[PDB]
Amino acid sequence: MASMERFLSVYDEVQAFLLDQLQSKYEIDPNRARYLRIMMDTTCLGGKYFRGMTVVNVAEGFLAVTQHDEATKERILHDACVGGWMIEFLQAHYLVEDDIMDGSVMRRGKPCWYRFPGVTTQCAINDGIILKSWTQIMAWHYFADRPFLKDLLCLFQKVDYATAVGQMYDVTSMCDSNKLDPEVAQPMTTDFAEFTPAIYKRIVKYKTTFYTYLLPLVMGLLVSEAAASVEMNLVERVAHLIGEYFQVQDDVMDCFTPPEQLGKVGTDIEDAKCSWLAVTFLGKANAAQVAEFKANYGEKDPAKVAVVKRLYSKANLQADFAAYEAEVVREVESLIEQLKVKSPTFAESVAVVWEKTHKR
Amino acid sequence: MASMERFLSVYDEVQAFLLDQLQSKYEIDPNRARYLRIMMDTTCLGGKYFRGMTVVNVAEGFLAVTQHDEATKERILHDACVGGWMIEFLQAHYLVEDDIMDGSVMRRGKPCWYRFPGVTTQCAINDGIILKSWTQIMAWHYFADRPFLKDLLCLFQKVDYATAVGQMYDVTSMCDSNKLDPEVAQPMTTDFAEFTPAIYKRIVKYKTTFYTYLLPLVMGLLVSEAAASVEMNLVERVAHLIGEYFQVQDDVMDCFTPPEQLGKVGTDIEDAKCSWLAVTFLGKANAAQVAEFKANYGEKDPAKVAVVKRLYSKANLQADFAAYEAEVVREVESLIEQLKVKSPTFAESVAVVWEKTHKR
Ligand SMILES: CCN1C(=O)CN([C@H]2[C@H](O)[C@@H]3O[C@H]2c2ccccc23)C1=O
Ligand SMILES: CCN1C(=O)CN([C@H]2[C@H](O)[C@@H]3O[C@H]2c2ccccc23)C1=O
Ligand SMILES: [Zn+2]
Ligand SMILES: [Zn+2]
Ligand SMILES: [Zn+2]
Ligand SMILES: [Zn+2]
Repeated sequence: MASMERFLSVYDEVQAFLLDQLQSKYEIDPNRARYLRIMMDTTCLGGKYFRGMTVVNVAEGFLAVTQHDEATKERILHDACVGGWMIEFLQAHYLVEDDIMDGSVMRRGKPCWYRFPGVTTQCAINDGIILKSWTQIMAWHYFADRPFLKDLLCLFQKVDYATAVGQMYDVTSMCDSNKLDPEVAQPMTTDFAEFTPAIYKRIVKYKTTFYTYLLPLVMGLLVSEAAASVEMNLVERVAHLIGEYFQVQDDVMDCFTPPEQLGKVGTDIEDAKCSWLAVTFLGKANAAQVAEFKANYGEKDPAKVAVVKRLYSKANLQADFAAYEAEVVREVESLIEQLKVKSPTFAESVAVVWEKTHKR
Repeated sequence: MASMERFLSVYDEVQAFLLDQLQSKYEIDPNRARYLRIMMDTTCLGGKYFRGMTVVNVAEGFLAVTQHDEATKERILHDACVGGWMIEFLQAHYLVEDDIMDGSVMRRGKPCWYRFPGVTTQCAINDGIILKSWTQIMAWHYFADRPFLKDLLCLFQKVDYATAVGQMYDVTSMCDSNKLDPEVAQPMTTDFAEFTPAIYKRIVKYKTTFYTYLLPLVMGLLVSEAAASVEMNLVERVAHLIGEYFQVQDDVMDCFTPPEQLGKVGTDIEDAKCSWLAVTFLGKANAAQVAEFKANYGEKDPAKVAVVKRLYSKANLQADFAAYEAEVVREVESLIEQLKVKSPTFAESVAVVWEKTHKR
């Protein structure tokens, strides 16, 4: 069976299980089960499934080199699918709540969930809660007797928490740290002293890399009982490297990709986000360019957003990007090498993960 | 050591642990650690700690009748405190997000968290996420090697999920079920056909009773290794009974308790909530009273909210309440009796839980 068709079948199975359980154990009525079915589909489906499919790919890698009964191969693949969906639903929770937090309009060329007419924020916040809750329901049902249960739950728990911490670092990235205070409304930075590479890297490490790269790779290893085939410090390193790269592309696209292809009107400039573009521009700008960026950044006004796009264009950030891209290609190749000392198989899975990131 | 002083000490310990971990493992800076410290304190402290303290009381019950080394008594009490705080922080998550969902203004005579000037909704939604995440961090740190770890996590997971389902039943309680649809903005019911006792009971069972009564009682049993001293079906039954009673009081107070003593301006009428008052009033009203209630319920206008209060006053709902209260007193006493067949100790803890509910 092809990997994707398997993965999607398991979605239907998991859906049926969740909704059936709601009826038998939580007293749900048919109409509210229908609302939750629609919410699930709308929030969990329509993407590329890159994350969930990475768990399946890693597991398939190991299957090709490890002796097992056919029923065990099936169980492993079914576990990798279930695990893949836990990450997809975790993502879905974070996109629902982030979209509400950020006042976002669209996502993937469709309205954000909370904007649907029969949803509203009042229900969407709690729908997002449920999305994450279903990750735990899945795990305890399908993995109840599995040896990896505790390691999987503890890892998932830490990556969820890292993710929420990342969100905090992202939403507070335009404030001055010394001024954070629940009692006082937060001014936007005027010095941009905190728009540095290290500060950027911390935001991206936590807000994206743990759930997008570390978790799929390590879940793949856990459902394969293969964690001893890797040096976990190397899996971490490569994950952060690849994840940082992924985000830099997303940061570049928010500004320069046309909204129809993007799935979104980009607002990082107006939101004063600590993007790769802002940081890289500040890292090469002259005094006059810095003052012009400060006078225009983080304002709704289109004339000022255009001035910021103009400064980025004239600053030749394509050069800085190609240079970054070079160095990442270099570092990721070294780490893949270091990954072959213990698992050719695993190193190859990371190679595929890198190819799918580095192309898109 | 008195129970409360213990409980509060452990808060400080747990806080220190969480924030120290953020610094050593999640790269937090001092200012953001301060913001999270303040968020924690503001959202987790200032209540009566009824929930968390119930875990401690149940554990203390068992300590009085079970032979243990002193260091084991301490470990049990420390575990009951940690477990108590997991429930308090779970509550804190739900109050933060509910207050945002409902557009609430005050809670406990202070502004809701999201209304603080340096918070805003953008951060509060994610602060609420973190609150729940800290429940898992606590459990995996303090209970790592405990035999009850898996049972505790699986129970906590199910009660969290019940709670979110309860929230869904509560926020959708003024809509007609057959009309729920993410695509269509939801009209308020015009028939109030779904304002029944059974429908009420389902909302309260899930939205309140599982986290407020079932979880503290059962956590108490789990940290005591005492789950075999009870018939779990009876613990469930008594929990739902007592929890339903607790909510009926809260429903009555929302309408009739003056806002300074309440901690809150009550808006259940304007919000068209399926309250005990609405359901009990509909269960005894004549045709003209029903039409007057329909013409005024679920509107912001003070004149109409007063008309609804007037209808409730003239309808003599104090009689229905005393009758309900009677029957609950009766049923809870029977269940406590049925609880003594296996644990006098546990039945007594439930007796205390009932006395603290039935008085306030
Ligand atoms: C502790 C014993 N107990 C209950 O009190 C409820 N019950 C089951 C309910 O149908 C649903 O699944 C289980 C569960 C646990 C917590 C919340 C919701 C649920 C159960 O096992
Ligand atoms: C899987 C191996 N691994 C990591 O990649 C990161 N690391 C630790 C980090 O300091 C923090 O605690 C642990 C953890 C797990 C997930 C997210 C965040 C954290 C760790 O053990
Ligand atoms: Zn965001
Ligand atoms: Zn972006
Ligand atoms: Zn509410
Ligand atoms: Zn209330």
